[PDB]
Amino acid sequence: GQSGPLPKPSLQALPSSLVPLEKPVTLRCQGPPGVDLYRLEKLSSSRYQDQAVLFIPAMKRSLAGRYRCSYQNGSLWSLPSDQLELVATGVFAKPSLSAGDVTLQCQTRYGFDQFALYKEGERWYRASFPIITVTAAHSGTYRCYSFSSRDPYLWSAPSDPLELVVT
Amino acid sequence: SGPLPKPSLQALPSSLVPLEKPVTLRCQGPPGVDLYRLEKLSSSRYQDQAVLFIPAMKRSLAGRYRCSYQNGSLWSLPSDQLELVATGVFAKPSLSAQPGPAVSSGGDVTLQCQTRYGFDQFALYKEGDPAPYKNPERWYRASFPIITVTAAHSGTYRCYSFSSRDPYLWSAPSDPLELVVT
Ligand SMILES: [Cl-]
Repeated sequence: GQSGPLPKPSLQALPSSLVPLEKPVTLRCQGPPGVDLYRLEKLSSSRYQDQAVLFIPAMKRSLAGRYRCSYQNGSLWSLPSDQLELVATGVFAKPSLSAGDVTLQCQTRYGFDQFALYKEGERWYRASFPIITVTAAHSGTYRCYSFSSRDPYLWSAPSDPLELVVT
Repeated sequence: SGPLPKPSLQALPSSLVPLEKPVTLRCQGPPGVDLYRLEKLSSSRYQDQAVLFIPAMKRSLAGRYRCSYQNGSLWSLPSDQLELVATGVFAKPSLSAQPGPAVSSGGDVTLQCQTRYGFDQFALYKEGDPAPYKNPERWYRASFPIITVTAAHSGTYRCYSFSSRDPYLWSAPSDPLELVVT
């Protein structure tokens, strides 16, 4: 009577969601045992496939974007998986990264309004301002990406690494 | 009558010029001198004017420069040699922090400027931020890739590698390293 939508499957990208152009990425939709049909779809085109796995040998700009997948067991469809945001990097010239609590500034030229900073393994910092301030000054290697909120999935090449070292 | 005081010889914005970038040399002695003479030691060739403009820095333009001025018929001592350096001539080295002794070390910090060209000269430096802070640049030169900075100041560091055979042709600057002394 109240048999609602089956539990959402998982949708991940291997080895990662941040995919530089021409590099490989595998999108895998995973549901519990008993799936009769899988369906992976790219939200921008409303074009889906019946296979759980979408392999992209060489990442292209047109393959960047939002993806969701669902599955059917019996005559029941599941909830959609969380949206996988497939990002393409190297779409633009890399920005520059420069300097208890430290503040770094990601400087770009294209006039983008978005930035992403991350400490290699991990920690991400997304901001709509070229000046980010890491709270816990944790020694490590940093890099940032710059992009436009108009195409939030097409990212520049990573900046040269800035090695943070606290004594 | 004896010789006149030596003039200054300065490059701007810097004596370290990345290839393709501009640099202007300026000779400057007391007010009112008659003639200026600016030379490059490699060709011993000169020009009788105080300013030399280089729209785009070239490898062959790197090297030592010197200048003197003539007032009346008297010459001045020669200016100090200006070492015009071309950076970005080689692949940038990689700068990393090295392990320090577990016991006290007096602020000492050891950095490694690693390249593979087989170079034998390294120039390490802490960038100097502008005002309202005005922090001076601090240069460190070594004949080997591993350099210990005594009582190191917090700051952004970068290094260059080069050969003693062509001391004025430096590599491109390494990626930055932000040292936070504690
Ligand atoms: Cl999209």
